[PDB]
Order: sequence, then C-alpha cells, then structure tokens
Amino acid sequence: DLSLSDINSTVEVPEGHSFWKTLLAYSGPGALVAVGYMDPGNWSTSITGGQNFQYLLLSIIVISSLLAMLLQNMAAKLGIVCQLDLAQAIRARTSRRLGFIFWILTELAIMATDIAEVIGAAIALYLLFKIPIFLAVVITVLDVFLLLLLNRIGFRKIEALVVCLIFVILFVFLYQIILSQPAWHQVAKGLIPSWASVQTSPKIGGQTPLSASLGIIGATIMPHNLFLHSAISQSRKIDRTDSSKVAEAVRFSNWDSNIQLSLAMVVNALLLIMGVAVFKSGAVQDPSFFGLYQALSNPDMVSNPVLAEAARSGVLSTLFAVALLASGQNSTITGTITGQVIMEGFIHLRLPLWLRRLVTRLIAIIPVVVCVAITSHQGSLDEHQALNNLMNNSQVFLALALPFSIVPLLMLTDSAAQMGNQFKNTRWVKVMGWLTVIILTLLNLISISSQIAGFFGDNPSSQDLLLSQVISIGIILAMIGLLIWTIIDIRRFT
Ligand SMILES: CCCCCCCCCCO[C@@H]1O[C@H](CO)[C@@H](O[C@H]2O[C@H](CO)[C@@H](O)[C@H](O)[C@H]2O)[C@H](O)[C@H]1O
Repeated sequence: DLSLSDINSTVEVPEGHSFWKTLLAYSGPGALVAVGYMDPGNWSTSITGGQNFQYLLLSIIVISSLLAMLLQNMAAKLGIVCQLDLAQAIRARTSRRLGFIFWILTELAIMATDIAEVIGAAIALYLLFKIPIFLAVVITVLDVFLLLLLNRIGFRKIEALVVCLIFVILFVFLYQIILSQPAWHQVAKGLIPSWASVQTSPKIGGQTPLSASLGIIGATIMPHNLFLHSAISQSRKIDRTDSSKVAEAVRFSNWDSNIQLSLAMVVNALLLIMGVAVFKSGAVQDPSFFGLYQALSNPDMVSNPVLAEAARSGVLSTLFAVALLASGQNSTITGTITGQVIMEGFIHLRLPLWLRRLVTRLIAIIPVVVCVAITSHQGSLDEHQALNNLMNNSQVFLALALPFSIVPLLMLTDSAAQMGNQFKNTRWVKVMGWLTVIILTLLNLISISSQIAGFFGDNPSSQDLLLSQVISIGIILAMIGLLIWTIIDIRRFT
C-alpha cells in the first residue's frame, strides 16, 4: 500500500552531523533521475543549437537545468515528507478515471522515452558491432534479462552503476572536447543570460534564437522522472517525527539531486560546445545518430588537425556510439521503476518487473520495426532519418502528460493539507514554481500543434493541414478541460 514496497525506507544512515558520509549513502536517487536527462532524444538539438548559435544557447541550458532542479526537488520533497509518491497523492486526491487518464498518459510518456532509447541503442549496435539495423532492435528487446540480472544487484550498486553510465557519457564527450581545445572564454561569455538568445533575427538553419531557446525551456522536465524522484526519495528511512531530521533529509536529497542534474547540465553543455568547437560550421547536415557518426568519422568535418587524425583513425565515432549505448541503458531501469510507480499508484495494479519491461519494450519497438520495415522496403534509403523523425515525433506524449504532472505537484506541495504549515513551500518557490509551471504549460500547449502538424512530414498537404489544425485545437482544448478539472479537485482538497 506504500510506494516501492521492495526498497522503501531501506537504509537510513544519518550519524549525528557526519554530513558528507551521510551524503555518500543516499546519493543514489539523484543520479537515477538525472541520467534520464542525458538521453539522446535531444543530443542533436544541442549540437544543432551550437552550430546555429556558437555558445549563445549555453545560458538557456543553465536556466532549463535550474527549473528542472526546482520541480525535481519539489517531487523529492513530496516523497520525503508525505512518505508517498506523486501518483499516490494525485490518485488519492482525485477519482479513478482521472488517475487512469494520468496513468495512460504517463505510460505514453515513458513509452516515448523508451522509443528514443531503443532507437539510439539499436543504432549504437549498428555502429559499434555493425549488427544489421533490424537485428539490433530485436537485440535491444533482450534487455529484460539485463533487468533480471539488474534486479539482484541492489540500489547501493544500481544507483552507482547509473553513476558509472553518467560518467561514461560525460567523459566520452568531455574527451572529444579536451582534444578540441575550445576557446573557453567564449564559452564563459555564452553561459551568461544575455538577451541575444531571446531574439528572432539570426535564423540559422531555419532556427531563430527565440525558437531554440523556447524549445530548450519547453523541454525542461520529463514527467515520469517526477514520479520517479518522489518514489526513490522514500528509499531512505525517515522517522517523520523530528523536524530537524526531516529538514536535514530535505537538504540531503536536494544537494544530491543538484549534484547530479548539474552533471546532466554539464553533458548538455558538452553537446553544445561539441557542436561549436569539434564540428565545423554547418558540417552536421544529418541530425541522425548515423549522421553524427560519419560526421565524427570524417576528417574534413572537424576543425582541428588532431581531431582530423583521430577521426580518420576512427575513435570519435565509436565513443559516440558507446555513449549511445550507455544512454540507451537508462530506460530499462527508470522506465520499469517509474512504470511500477504510476501503475500501482494510479490504477492499483501490482505487476512484476518481468511483464513490465516486456510490454513497454514491445509497444516501444512496434513502431520502430514498422519504420525500419518501410524504409528498408524503400531500399534502406533515408532509414536513419526516418528513425530520427520517429524519435522526435514520439516526444509529443511528454507534452501531453506534462501539465498533469507539474500542476498537481505544485498544488499538493503548496497546500498545507499535504505538507503542513512547517514544510510547505516558501513564498520564494511559490512564485518561481508557478511561473515555471505556467511557462512550461503554455509552451507545451504550443508544441502540441507543431508536433501534430509534424506528424504529416515536411510535405504540407493542404487538406491535411486543416485537419492538423482541428486535431491540434481538440487536443489542447481537451488538455485545458482535464487541467481545470484537476485544478478543481486538488483545490477542493485544499
Ligand atoms: C499566459 C499569461 C501568463 C501570465 C503569467 C503571470 C504569472 C502570475 C503568477 C501567479 O502566481 C501564483 O498564481 C496562483 C493562482 O492565482 C496563486 O494561487 C495559488 O496559491 C497556492 C500557492 O501559494 C496554490 O496552492 C494554489 O493552488 C493557487 O491558487 C499563487 O498564490 C500565486 O503565487
């Protein structure tokens, strides 16, 4: 009846004021959440944003990472204080049909992330081991056994294995930046919140600064990682009776989370400056993982004689594919954990880790093998580009499930009927939190129409355009009705 019953309140190791050892003990949760923010679903957009705007968009990465740290810390607070996850709070404060809608929506979100991870991992196999594209996918389906071995390890090592992956993809991209020797003064200048990123005038590669910036801001948080953080934050036992101990517990998980999401922000920065310093100006014509592989393996695409010799040897691209693998491993852990959370929290369905990863991975690979089937039926022509368009079109479910995850979080944590007059949010985070939630909800409701129209490809059928307008209006209005309904129920609780 409590979230993550297998590992809930497992190891509590606060020892007086021995803080940093106490930090070492529970540092696990934050990395599990952050590694999701390094998935290859936006690797191209950081490199593309770098080529189109050298170092300019680095500040937007910082701001987005700050907002994500805010909402993530809020979810961790709900888990720590209330000893229950975000799904259990929402489901307890609304009916079952709303918990079911939220369930299917978040299932679709983690499914979209899973589609990104299976595409990137399968392509990683096609690049590293030269496995055929159709075989690499059905090889990625075998991660259920890696989950069986994953199940016996334990969170003191699982949450450290996630750290291992994090520093794998962090050192892979940092290594190609170390060889690049970039002008770190222009990087510093880029990290400062300037107003050139909010303008619309450069328009390089069909992208204005305001468009790229508003995209980075719009894709700030992942809805499933909120429920994830609120569930994993409970894995540390707390007496819930000593205010200094729970205040300490909140400091604990906060410093953890920021320590990890800061690493994710560093990875995004390494991707942008990877697009600025490593690649030549405009060398990336194919945002696909294969396009970045050949672009990282062509000496004329780099901007340094050392990167040309290393690229000719063939180490820059292989490291890239390794990073693709390490990123593709994340949805196997966090997808199963979060899927359990939203399942047994929203619809009260107790399912094992066996059938969970099976169903999610199958539903994820069905459109992948359909796409590979059609493109290989066209002669393996534009097969990687179509996989990239599938990966990008999948991310609409995140925009569908985002408001119903950030709005109830902010409400339930801002009410004293859930946190109490002692641990509710400061007036400082009330303003920043509501500002962030409003901005993200508006931006994603804007993204709905763009992605729904993007389903019909770059070929704008005049009759299908109006249909995309009707469907978009219907979807955003339906999300408005669901949103005001949820607002009404939660505010009835408070
Ligand atoms: C597209 C146009 C964009 C315009 C952007 C303008 C930004 C306005 C910021 C408003 O700030 C919040 O608005 C909530 C609504 O009025 C207030 O009530 C809130 O009060 C509690 C939080 O303190 C919550 O628990 C409640 O659910 C909620 O009603 C809340 O006090 C306040 O901080």
